[PDB]
Amino acid sequence: TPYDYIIVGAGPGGIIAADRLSEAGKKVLLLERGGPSTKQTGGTYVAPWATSSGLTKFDIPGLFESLFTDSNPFWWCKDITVFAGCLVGGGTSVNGALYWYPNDGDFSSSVGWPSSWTNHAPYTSKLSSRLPSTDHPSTDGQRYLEQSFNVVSQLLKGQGYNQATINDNPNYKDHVFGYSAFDFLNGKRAGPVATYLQTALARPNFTFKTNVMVSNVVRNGSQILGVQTNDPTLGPNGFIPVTPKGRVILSAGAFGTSRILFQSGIGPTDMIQTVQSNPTAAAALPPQNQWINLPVGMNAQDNPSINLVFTHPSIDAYENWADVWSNPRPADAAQYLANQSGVFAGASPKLNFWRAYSGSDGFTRYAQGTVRPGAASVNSSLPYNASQIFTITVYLSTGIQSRGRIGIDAALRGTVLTPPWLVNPVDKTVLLQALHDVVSNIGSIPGLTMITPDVTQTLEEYVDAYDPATMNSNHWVSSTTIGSSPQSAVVDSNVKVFGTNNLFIVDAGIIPHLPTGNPQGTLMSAAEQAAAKILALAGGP
Ligand SMILES: Cc1cc2c(nc3c(=O)[nH]c(=O)nc-3n2C[C@H](O)[C@H](O)[C@H](O)COP(=O)(O)OP(=O)(O)OC[C@H]2O[C@@H](n3cnc4c(N)ncnc43)[C@H](O)[C@@H]2O)c(O)c1C
Ligand SMILES: O=C1N[C@H](CO)[C@@H](O[C@@H]2O[C@H](CO)[C@@H](O)[C@H](O)[C@H]2O)[C@H](O)[C@H]1O
Ligand SMILES: *[C@@H]1O[C@H](CO)[C@@H](O)[C@H](O)[C@H]1NC(C)=O
Ligand SMILES: *[C@@H]1O[C@H](CO)[C@@H](O)[C@H](O)[C@H]1NC(C)=O
Ligand SMILES: *[C@@H]1O[C@H](CO)[C@@H](O)[C@H](O)[C@H]1NC(C)=O
Repeated sequence: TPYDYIIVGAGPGGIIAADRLSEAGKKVLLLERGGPSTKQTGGTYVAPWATSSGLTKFDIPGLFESLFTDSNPFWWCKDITVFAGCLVGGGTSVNGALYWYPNDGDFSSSVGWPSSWTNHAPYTSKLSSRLPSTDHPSTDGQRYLEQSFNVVSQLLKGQGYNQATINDNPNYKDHVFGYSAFDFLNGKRAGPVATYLQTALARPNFTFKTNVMVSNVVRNGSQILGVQTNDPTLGPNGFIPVTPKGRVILSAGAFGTSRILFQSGIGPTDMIQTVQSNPTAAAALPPQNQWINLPVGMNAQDNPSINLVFTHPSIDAYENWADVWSNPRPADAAQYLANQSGVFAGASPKLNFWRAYSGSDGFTRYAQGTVRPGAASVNSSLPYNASQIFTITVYLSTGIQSRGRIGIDAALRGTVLTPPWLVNPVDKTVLLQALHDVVSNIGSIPGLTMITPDVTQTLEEYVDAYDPATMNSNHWVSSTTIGSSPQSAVVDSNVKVFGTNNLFIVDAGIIPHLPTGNPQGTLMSAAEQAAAKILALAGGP
């Protein structure tokens, strides 16, 4: 059975592409290597307390932190060394869900977008019609567990910040703070799974298959003939063809897509040779003379981040989220079960803030804070009251110059070959300035104490002793960046892979630089735009 589009990976990129292309009347197959996530996808991983609702760990926002503390987390991709979601929805089924509409600079030709992409408004608007921002996700309109917001707002107001409803004016971020915004609906996780996927699934020309892994595309030189999967019931020895004018879209995530390309003889020679080292994978490669040399996995960017941990007597650390699955506070559980209001209708973040920093190298960089009750890690030589802890996670985003590298190892695992954090010295300088500014007026808030790093350790000492791996912000972008030439990019303005007739990419890898805030809003706007460019590209099905 041939398809006009075969879309690999049911993450945000893939699902949006699948919806839009299927909406246009094209015969579309979406493939996903993992299984069900939320209730409506057939998921059954439900907390004891939540049983009657059928709402799973992925459905309930307040269960977010428990995605990291489960004894048996089947949702993480098992062959990637850093967090990636491998289930229906990808990262959007397991993420914090912080949702910021992209601003103009996020789509600027100055950060590497082609000119033809800079007018993101029509696409961003269109995104907002499917996934409206909310900073009060509880179905009663009220906000809950806000003590950390209240504390840090006072800190920030002393630093000259102003509060805003963040998504009302995306272009205005400097010295702004506000309640955390999410793409939730009816007090539950929503995202593309609850929207774009549902309108797709209603169409006779859309087919969705889960538990199917794509190893590689099959190609005759520049012409992609289809995909190779591990499911022999879908075609000869698992091969699924495209129609004659058909196209393959890769949306398997920064590590997923890069791996599929390497396994298809597309990417840096060192990576393809790594594939060739596995005799089985070697047999599926094109001959070496047809290998396409592109910077796949190069230019990898992720936010540097540093966690700062504090106590304040007004804080409610919510048992450090340790009990939300097996033994939640009865009133909170009851309230959520009844109508999906209360604590459980939001994830852990409560406050977000941003600040612009001039760069000695000419690049203006943005710092971002994400404030939540509780803390993953505490290193204090002094006693502290664990019921009073909260975290300020400080990131750099817009403007940073650091780049790393992702790829595969000899076992064909997606891995960080070169850590992308603080490669550029001016990025580190600005990060330390950003940290110093956050805590500059800590003494002006009575009872506010920084417990990691404690009083014995300076911010400079802390950053230098910090495990780089722990700086991972799960915001991988640019590993198959959009651009103008195969000398520095992997896809062109129509998100087509250089050197191919009909291979495309719609996932975070195409984004040329981190956006100002957490990236899923930027990605989803980009996916809308990508789908339009693909439909408008002549010679398609
Ligand atoms: C991992 C993670 C990510 C977070 C998180 N938090 C936020 C947040 O709060 N807000 C935000 O903006 N971004 C957040 N991010 C980032 C955001 O979720 C990601 O940037 C975003 O989901 C990336 O979308 P992509 O389309 O590039 O890729 P995904 O990994 O989401 O999806 C790929 C999918 O394809 C699949 N797939 C992969 N390889 C495949 C193969 N070979 N065959 C078939 N399917 C495959 C997957 O199983 C998966 O479903 C976070 O808490 C975690 C733990
Ligand atoms: O965009 C994001 N948003 C979410 C929400 O801010 C972050 O969640 C954090 O993710 C960390 C893991 O990366 C956890 O250890 C930590 O407890 C958790 O709060 C996540 O790291 C980040 O990628
Ligand atoms: C590759 O495709 C070209 C052009 O369609 C064709 O001439 C050739 O026979 C194909 N090669 C193989 C091995 O099928
Ligand atoms: C810990 O902090 C909480 C909230 O401030 C307070 O209720 C509790 O009594 C504190 N415990 C101790 C040891 O004082
Ligand atoms: C943990 O804190 C101690 C002081 O309490 C400090 O000397 C040590 O370096 C810290 N560890 C790290 C890795 O930052």
